Amino acid sequence: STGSATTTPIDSLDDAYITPVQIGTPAQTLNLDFDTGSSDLWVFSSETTASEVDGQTIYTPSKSTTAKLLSGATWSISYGDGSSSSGDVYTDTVSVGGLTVTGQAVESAKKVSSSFTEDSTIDGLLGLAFSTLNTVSPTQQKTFFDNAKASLDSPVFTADLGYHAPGTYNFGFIDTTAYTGSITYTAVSTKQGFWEWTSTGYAVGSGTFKSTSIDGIADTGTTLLYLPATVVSAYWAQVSGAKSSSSVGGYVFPCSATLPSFTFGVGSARIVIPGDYIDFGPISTGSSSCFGGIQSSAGIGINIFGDVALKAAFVVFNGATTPTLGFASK
Ligand SMILES: C#CCN(C)Cc1nc([C@]2(O)CN[C@@H](c3nc(-c4ccc(F)cc4)no3)C2)cs1
Repeated sequence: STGSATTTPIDSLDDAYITPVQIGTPAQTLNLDFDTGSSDLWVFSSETTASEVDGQTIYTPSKSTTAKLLSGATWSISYGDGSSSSGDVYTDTVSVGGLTVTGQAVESAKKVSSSFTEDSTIDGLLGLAFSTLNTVSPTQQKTFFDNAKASLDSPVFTADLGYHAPGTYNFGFIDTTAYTGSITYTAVSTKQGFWEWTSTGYAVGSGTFKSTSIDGIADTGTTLLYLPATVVSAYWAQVSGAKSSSSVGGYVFPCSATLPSFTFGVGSARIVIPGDYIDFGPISTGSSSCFGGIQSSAGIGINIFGDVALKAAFVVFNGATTPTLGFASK
């Protein structure tokens, strides 16, 4: 089997991407944030505290003939930005782009933190990291991809995120028309439960390439590119007036600037992030200070190849027995 679904930016900044997902019978379509950095599929639901729901579409398990309470199971998760959610668990039929998993754990939110309430366009998350990170207790649950894997034509999914434009998540096949050149595959460590890999270095603009190992994760659920302070400083040093602002919480730059590109290494291959992808616009409406799309990972504890990096590439998440990540230009 295979599946193919379009993913769409939630706003003009590409802050996140949402993908329609069918849950239950008859189908209830919710727009979920596919997150290769976590492993819970959770949804706003008829159980979510009413004061914490503001415009989201909710899953109502009592209206699904295929829903079953996963008796006694609870879940509770926090994300890198400090957001969080928790609740109980149903199993139900879940379909993404024509690919169906029966008996998928659908984690129903009883509580969500303010950032989720405020994002009226995000009806929940669909985790695509390794199932070892799933938070369901006392019986840990598998991700949608893990459940689908044995039925897929190939044990892979691909992320083809757009820049201020829709893109595609495919399951079970590699669309050879979606990229240019070759896909360079690189080894993955699952030791932390992430799609963790080692980039071979970087370049700023038209500069020479610096060969240096950068361990990090491929995370579709993170907006920005978080890299070591040394790398980030070398990038922003090329932008007149750019500075790290403690009040803003990261690097800002004059909105009058044209940003240089940023290249990252994948083995002997290179992915070039255009400068425009690094511009997240005014820090507040009307401001002439713009927020940078490359930020320091210092204090996160991990480098994160988030959407800023991933949307410059066609990315293969190969979940074979020895997992790998593939990157191609596009
Ligand atoms: C700090 C620290 C140490 N480590 C836990 C950092 C990491 N953190 C992650 C993720 O939690 C998993 N992916 C990303 C994600 N964030 C969201 C999200 C958050 C709030 C919203 F309102 C909407 C979406 N969705 O996915 C971050 C991986 S490593």
